[PDB]
Amino acid sequence: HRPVEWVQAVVSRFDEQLPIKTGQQNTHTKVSTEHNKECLINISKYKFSLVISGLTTILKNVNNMRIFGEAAEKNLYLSQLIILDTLEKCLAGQPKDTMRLDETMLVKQLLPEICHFLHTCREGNQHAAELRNSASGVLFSLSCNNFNAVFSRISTRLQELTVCSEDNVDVHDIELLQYINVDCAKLKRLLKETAFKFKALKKVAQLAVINSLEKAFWNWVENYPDEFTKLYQIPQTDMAECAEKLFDLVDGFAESTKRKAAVWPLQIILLILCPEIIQDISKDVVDENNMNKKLFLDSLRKALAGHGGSRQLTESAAIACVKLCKASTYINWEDNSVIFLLVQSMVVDLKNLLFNPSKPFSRGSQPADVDLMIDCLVSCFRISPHNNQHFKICLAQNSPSTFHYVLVNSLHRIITNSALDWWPKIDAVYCHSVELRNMFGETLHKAVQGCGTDLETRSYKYLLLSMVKLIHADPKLLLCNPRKQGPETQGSTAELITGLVQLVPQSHMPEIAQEAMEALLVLHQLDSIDLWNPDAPVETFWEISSQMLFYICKKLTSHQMLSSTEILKWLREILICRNKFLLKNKQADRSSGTPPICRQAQTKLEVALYMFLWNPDTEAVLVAMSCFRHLCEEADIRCGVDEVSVHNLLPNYNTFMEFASVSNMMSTGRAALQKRVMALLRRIEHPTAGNTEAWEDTHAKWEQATKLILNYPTDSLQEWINMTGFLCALGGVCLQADTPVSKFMDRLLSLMVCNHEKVGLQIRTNVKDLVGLELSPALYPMLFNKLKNTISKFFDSQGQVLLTDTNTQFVEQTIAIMKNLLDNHTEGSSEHLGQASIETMMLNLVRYVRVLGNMVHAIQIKTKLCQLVEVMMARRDDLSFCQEMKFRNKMVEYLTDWVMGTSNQAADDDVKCLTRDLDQASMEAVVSLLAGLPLQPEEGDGVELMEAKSQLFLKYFTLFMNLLNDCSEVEMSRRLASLRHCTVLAMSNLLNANVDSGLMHSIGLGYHKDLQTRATFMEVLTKILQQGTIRPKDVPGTLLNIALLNLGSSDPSLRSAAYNLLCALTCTFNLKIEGQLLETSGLCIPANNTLFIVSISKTLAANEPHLTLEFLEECISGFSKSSIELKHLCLEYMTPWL
Amino acid sequence: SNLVRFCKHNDDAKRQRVTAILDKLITMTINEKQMYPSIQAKIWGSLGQITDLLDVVLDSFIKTSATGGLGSIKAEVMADTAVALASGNVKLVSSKVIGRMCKIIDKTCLSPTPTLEQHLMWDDIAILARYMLMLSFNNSLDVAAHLPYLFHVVTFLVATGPLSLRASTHGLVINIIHSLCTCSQLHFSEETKQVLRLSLTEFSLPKFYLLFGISKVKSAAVIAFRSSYRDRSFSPGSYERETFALTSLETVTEALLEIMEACMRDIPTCKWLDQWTELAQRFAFQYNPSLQPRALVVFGCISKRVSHGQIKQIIRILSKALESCLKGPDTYNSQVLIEATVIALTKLQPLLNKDSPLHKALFWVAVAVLQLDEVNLYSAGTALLEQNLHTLDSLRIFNDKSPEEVFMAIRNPLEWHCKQMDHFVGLNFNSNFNFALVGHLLKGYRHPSPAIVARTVRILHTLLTLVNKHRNCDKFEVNTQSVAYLAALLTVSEEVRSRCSLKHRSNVLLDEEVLTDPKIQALLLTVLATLVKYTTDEFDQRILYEYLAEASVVFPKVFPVVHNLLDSKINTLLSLCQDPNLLNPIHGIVQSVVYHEESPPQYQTSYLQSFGFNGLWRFAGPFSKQTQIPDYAELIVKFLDALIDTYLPG
Repeated sequence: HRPVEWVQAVVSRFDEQLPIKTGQQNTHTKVSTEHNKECLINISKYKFSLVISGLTTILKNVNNMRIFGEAAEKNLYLSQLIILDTLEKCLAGQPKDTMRLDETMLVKQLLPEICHFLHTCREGNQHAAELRNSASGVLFSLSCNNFNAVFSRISTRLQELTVCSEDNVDVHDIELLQYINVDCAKLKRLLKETAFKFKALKKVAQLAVINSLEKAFWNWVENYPDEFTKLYQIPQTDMAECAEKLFDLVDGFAESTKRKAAVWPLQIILLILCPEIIQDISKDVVDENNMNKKLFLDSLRKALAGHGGSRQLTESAAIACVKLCKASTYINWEDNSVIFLLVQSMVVDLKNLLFNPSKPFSRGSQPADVDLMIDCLVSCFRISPHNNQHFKICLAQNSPSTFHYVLVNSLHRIITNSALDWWPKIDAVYCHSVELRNMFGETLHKAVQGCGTDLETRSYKYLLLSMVKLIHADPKLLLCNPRKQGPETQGSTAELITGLVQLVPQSHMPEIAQEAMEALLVLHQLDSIDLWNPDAPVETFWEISSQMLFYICKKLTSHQMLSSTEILKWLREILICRNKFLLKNKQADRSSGTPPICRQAQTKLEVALYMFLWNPDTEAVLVAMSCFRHLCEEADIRCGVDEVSVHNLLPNYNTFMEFASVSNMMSTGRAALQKRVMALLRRIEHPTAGNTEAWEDTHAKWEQATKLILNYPTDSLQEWINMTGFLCALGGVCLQADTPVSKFMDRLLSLMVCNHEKVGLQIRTNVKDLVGLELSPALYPMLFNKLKNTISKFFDSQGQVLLTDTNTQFVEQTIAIMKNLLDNHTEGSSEHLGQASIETMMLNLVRYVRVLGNMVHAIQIKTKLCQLVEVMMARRDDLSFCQEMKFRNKMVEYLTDWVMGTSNQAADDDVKCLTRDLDQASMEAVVSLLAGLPLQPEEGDGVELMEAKSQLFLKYFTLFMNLLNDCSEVEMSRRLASLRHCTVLAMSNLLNANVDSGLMHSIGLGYHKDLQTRATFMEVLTKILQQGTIRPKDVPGTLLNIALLNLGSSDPSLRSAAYNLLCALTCTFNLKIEGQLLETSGLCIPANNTLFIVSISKTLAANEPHLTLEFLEECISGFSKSSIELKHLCLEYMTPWL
Repeated sequence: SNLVRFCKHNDDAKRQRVTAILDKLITMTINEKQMYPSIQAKIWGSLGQITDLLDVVLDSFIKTSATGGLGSIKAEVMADTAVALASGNVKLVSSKVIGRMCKIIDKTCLSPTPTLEQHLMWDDIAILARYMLMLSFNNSLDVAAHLPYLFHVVTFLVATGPLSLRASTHGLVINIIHSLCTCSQLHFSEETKQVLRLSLTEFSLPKFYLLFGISKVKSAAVIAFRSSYRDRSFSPGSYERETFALTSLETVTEALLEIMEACMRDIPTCKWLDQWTELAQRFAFQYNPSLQPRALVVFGCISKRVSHGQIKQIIRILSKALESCLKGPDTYNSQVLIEATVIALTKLQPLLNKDSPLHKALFWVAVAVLQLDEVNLYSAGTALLEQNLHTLDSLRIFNDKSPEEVFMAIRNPLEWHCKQMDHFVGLNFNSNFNFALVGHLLKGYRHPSPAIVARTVRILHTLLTLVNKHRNCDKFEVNTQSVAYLAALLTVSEEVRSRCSLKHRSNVLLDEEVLTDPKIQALLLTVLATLVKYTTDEFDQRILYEYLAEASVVFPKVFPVVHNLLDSKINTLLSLCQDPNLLNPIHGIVQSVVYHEESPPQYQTSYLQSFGFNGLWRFAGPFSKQTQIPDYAELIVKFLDALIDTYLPG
């Protein structure tokens, strides 16, 4: 129930992926839509009827579909091609069930749609050629079983034509005989049926049956060779009788010379079928039985010898005789019948007609019928293979080119199509190898010269292509009788390879270049390696094979070619195919040699496998990466032990393995892929000849490409980016005054300020992007020194800034480079940040921005520089500082000047609301700078150091306080909330480092007016007390009043912070109270906290008197500042002290 | 300072006069804001040192606050004033504000309500809680004597009320612990005090803010207190109120129990834990739909001894809870009295006698609860099951017998009621024990919480290691008994996948030498078909289809019972899938089906209904959004009733 409905899905998905049907991009790289086909083919074996019927309707629907346009036609052509190919595989795949009860589908559903293509179908000169070729194979497979169905249709058409007397030209039904599979018994039926009805047919019908019946003979002979032999082995009267009756009818039909020309090819086939009539023809002739036959046979020879003055018959006699010669080959000749004798009579005459160099036999438009000559020569070879005498005629150099063209193609069929075993084989021709090679050399010499008469030149290219395909089919044919290397001259196997190699990078003759690749790839199989030099097969291979690599690799690097991505896919397999010969060679005998060429050619392979990583084509880069395994796996074979050599012969062995994994990833745009390549390119630790010359060679290309982009007043640019990214990530290898690496930087820095109207903007956007996020961590110490020196000359003598519009563009870029550079944490960077001193550059950077002025533009620079100084204080442990503290003070000096509040209201422009952000940004810089910083005053004037600091501390304290008062909400809520929070955190860090010099100035924060700010100063003060265990140990009484005053507050988060301060005091100073106190966070302390305070104060006063004087002095001072309600409290706990 | 005599003036109606004077004094305090620090020290500080007068003074505080309301100023101020009153006699105001709370809660039984907040007496409870918050600081709630009665109320209030009342309960706990660390009446060794201080820090972590229900609150103190509490009354809003989960209450309830026991180690012959238990045991077994569920989750979490007579009551509160659900239209009300009865049993079994029948008959309560199809009831059912196996091991009951033998032997006396349930649930326990006990454990994979998924995987391993150990078969052998638990563990346990590998890539699952029974191989295919019908994951669908292709060939005859289960999802995959890894095995399935066609189907799709398991694929569906009792719960009530009658006669 369900499974039938499961198949429908497999069928239904088939329709929706036919190009004419909307593609919808469901191919999924064609892997998903191709898998469905295989299922459809497999299912057909058990549900043959269902699948086939489904397929016909898909074909019928496509036929009755009208579409216009160049896209439209191409889609439907490719659409119908897939259906037919699939449909044939189902028929062939199906086991020989031989169920002949498929009549229902064949008669109506299937035959009419297959028959449609077999018509001329002149819509496409190239398309219809394939459809007939593909469709015919379907009809042949179908005819195997259901012969009666096809055969019945033909019988009807004959009867219709027979009775009717108005001649019609719709003979296409008749012409199906050319394709239906035929057997001996079936063939008899065709002859008998046509014999009865032949006489009454019209003229046109008679010709079609004759031609089609003629081609029917060859299908039987090829497909059933054995049955043909038995025909002559044992007599069969029935076969002879039917042919004889048909023979006479055809002869009666043909009277004119034009008619005789048409029918002669067939008549010989019929005569061949009746053997004994030939014998009698040789001897005395019967009155009528063998009278008509003998007249015809001798009439043939006259024209074959040129005696008659009729050209048309001369051409026809040629065709007829050739078929007789071809048919003879199948007869074993053990019978030695007259067939062999009859051919011998005509062979000598035939050759002089077809193989006379003086006179070229020209059947028609072509200068000579090239196909016909191939049939003759191939057949004659099989009859008399021992010493052919016309092989030499063609093989001779003086003979015309077409004779050469016929010779190789003739040798091409011998190798590829030899069904019968007892025939001779190609081995007999090996003796002529020496002459074959010379022909290759001369044709190669003249073919290349022409590219760099009209048809003579074109002739050579066709001959050259055929020669290359020959080496592809069989390489031993041309390698026999090797010359062996002369003392002063190269060998013969070498000269062959050098000729084949120089065709690969041509691109003048793309078809040949593709073929020479396959030819050179077959001479590398383990079988064919031996033949190069049988004396020593493991010494000439590396001498030549390696020397081929050196030639091809040097070509790829030199310049870009259209087919570069295709030579690379071939070059991968050469590497696969020369590892195996090294693997097996080493196993049998290590002894494997490494002459200088093996080194001088191993380098150039690497110098070309780097330079393909920055190639724009995604496929080229992916393939290049996978070619690194085959460079690695060769290392193991030469030396198995890892440590001894695998990291000594190939120093960067470990990273190369990483290239492989990344290649095995889903495809993504060139930008995403370049990120992964540049990561791996950055881990090449060890200098090598391959690295240090892939860097220099691609630098010279980079330098010249730049001039073209700039000087000339998108694909051109994208390459410029890729060469730059590559040439930065891989800088470290070539490292180690004037040098190629240093000149890269200078030119690189002279492009951050590149003012070019045409494309200037895109250059700067990318040089900033790369030098920051992609430079190699081995070049920081050199980037900083050059970046510093460029700046230092912005200041004239006596330290006066020289504003210039470009100088302002350079500083804005040096900030974005530095920020990205520092912000990113990567492997190995840390060790290198240390070498250089970044201080002197940072100090000079602010002064220039300090003098820039005020405007919407210059303010945003001030913002970003402040964010850089924040990031430079998260990496302070990594960096190197000559004088850390003396440098952090000046920055605080230079940054406080920019924090100016309420300047956007006086400016009266909301456009300058940014100034709020500059104050927000400046403080975050000053928090980070101050965290842990002792104060140190510049010794420009002579004052006591201790006094000097206290003056300094008050300078910043008042500054923060003033900015704090403005931020009060009563005097944007988020802005003020954050800025106020920062301004207290900035103040806390200032006090912690400098308790000794700044505690006195700071006590006034205890009674500040902002409740949220009083809690923080108390937490800071709790922290300071515990770290230890006016100095903080000399004012126990001054703090104790702050704790007790703020315990009665009205802010629930200011009571708890005050409870904790009280706890620190008793432990730190051993104050004795009644109960116990335990520091904590999260307590909910009640508001009516009055009798608690009075109880602590009463106790301390009783048995802690020495605090009295300093306690009361503060309590009175705290009375005035507090409010009315808190004033009543201060009375309550003050009295116990009096 | 002289009202002592008048307060008990022979009830001559002069007593009515003093209360008027106090009510007048209360009004000065509300209005004279500026003189507040000085009224407290003089009027209330000193008036609160007269023992005989404390009872009447306190009473007026509550009455004045009552009229204002929970957020009213009059009630807000009287909460603060009690701090000064209580400083004179901590031992007397504490044991009189606590004693009123414990009684208001005890009167909610009379007119039970779906929740406290809808009760009439709610407003009385809310204000009395603000008194407890304020008195807790500095040990003015005498913990050294009232710790039992403070935890008892904390557990009945956690995560109830407006967000102001929820930050108050958190603060109250932080103050009871702090008072312990800084109390002199108790003498805690230096070992104990380290335990307390870690507890003090833990409770302030973002973990416990979530348990109390005040996540998204930066600090609790701020929300608990309001600055302008004298000028204006509180203005509650955002009535949207989070829910509470009885699993949260255990995590808190055991955090407190850890604290208390540390103290009892030092305090000799302490009675704290025996007093707290008595308070819980009184609300646990008394009908009050607002307090009963919480008083069961607490009764079991702290109790140290349980008897048969107690267990019968717990299991008969579960029988009446089910009956109400189907009778009435109010469901959620009584679907939390069930989840609480199950959570108690998970804790009280490990205390039962070593030789009691119920140690084994609590495997059918766990099973009969998974059959109710609710995410919470399912989650609680496994936790009772998982520990039922763990407990029986430590009692060494699976030594010479197999799971099927133990649990199916005790079910025999009450087989008649059990038989009918199996008919409707569509699984059978007489036919095949180990396949009906995995139908219930395949729904676990559909639970929203990723923590109940891993608990059902552990319950599979622990069952697997017990069936094989009965046969001494290395814990990964494949047999008729131990094949169900390996199909379930196939897609989650790597050691199962490697040690049981598909033949057409040790021993290979699907062996036809041992799995030579038509029935035992019809079931094993429904388990594999089911696991993919609802699964949605590439890694799972890959592994499960490769085992179904190989099943198509090795078991040609019985495979047609797996079409409708595979029918729909494959049909969709064929049309639209674009994965070579996942599209290969599906093709292998289609080809095998057509090949082995051309024969009259020997086994139809309804082959499983014949011998019981017609519901196996249905019981593993997703949990229904339309939460309702499956309505064959009328039989679970009779089963539970017979279980009690047979094993707890009286």
